[PDB]
Amino acid sequence: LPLNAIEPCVICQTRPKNGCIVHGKTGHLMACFTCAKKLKKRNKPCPVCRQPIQMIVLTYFP
Amino acid sequence: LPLNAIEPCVICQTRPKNGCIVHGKTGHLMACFTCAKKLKKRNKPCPVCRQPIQMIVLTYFP
Ligand SMILES: [Cl-]
Ligand SMILES: [Cl-]
Ligand SMILES: [Cl-]
Ligand SMILES: [Zn+2]
Ligand SMILES: [Zn+2]
Ligand SMILES: [Zn+2]
Ligand SMILES: [Zn+2]
Repeated sequence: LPLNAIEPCVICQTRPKNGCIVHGKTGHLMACFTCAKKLKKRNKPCPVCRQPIQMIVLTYFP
Repeated sequence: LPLNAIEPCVICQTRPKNGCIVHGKTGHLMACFTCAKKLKKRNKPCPVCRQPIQMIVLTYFP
């Protein structure tokens, strides 16, 4: 089970990990929506795998 | 912060929550990839919001 999912965004260290960086059928979830959207807007790659960012998904945990 | 992110798949109660159900620019992450992919294969809606499932994203937590 992913025990690190409850830690804050690794970029701003303030908001929760709710900005999923999607590339193909995988995603890296380590940033908040705010931070992740700035990377997409700036045409930056995924911070952990450097693949292109297809979209940011605002991720809820029901 | 999403303290329920580290609980198991609400469907199979055995695998981790790594199957993000994506609809538009939002996602609900409460199931594993295995369970979520069965819903997408059967064209079932999102279990919590009933929107159509565009894709399942295999979600990693770096
Ligand atoms: Cl945010
Ligand atoms: Cl986007
Ligand atoms: Cl899919
Ligand atoms: Zn952030
Ligand atoms: Zn990535
Ligand atoms: Zn499951
Ligand atoms: Zn949903």
